[PDB]
Order: sequence, then C-alpha cells, then structure tokens
Amino acid sequence: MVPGRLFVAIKPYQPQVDGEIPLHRGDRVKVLSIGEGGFWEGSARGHIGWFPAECVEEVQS
Repeated sequence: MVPGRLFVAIKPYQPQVDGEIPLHRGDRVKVLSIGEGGFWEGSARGHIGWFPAECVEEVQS
C-alpha cells in the first residue's frame, strides 16, 4: 500500500511547527508525500503543509 490516497481528518489539530497545518473532523486531506515520525505531507482546507497521520484516517465503507 502506497500513499497519495484520499484521507479524512478525524481529530482536530493546530499548526505548531514550520510547515504544519490545521485539521478538522470531516476535512478531506490530500496526501502528497510521507512525513517524519508518523507525520504526513499534504493539503487540507485549502492549505498545503505537514500534519500528524494519527489525525487522518482512511475511508471506511
């Protein structure tokens, strides 16, 4: 399984690092590249930056 899929933010979070971005429950985050230490790099809410993978989740049917 490789990244680049459509993830959805399940846990809210705010930017606390250079590049990091905010998150909200129900926000469709678009992954672009893997981060560092369980982190991720993508776009969300019209903002491109880094964010914790624990805040995002894969689509569930």
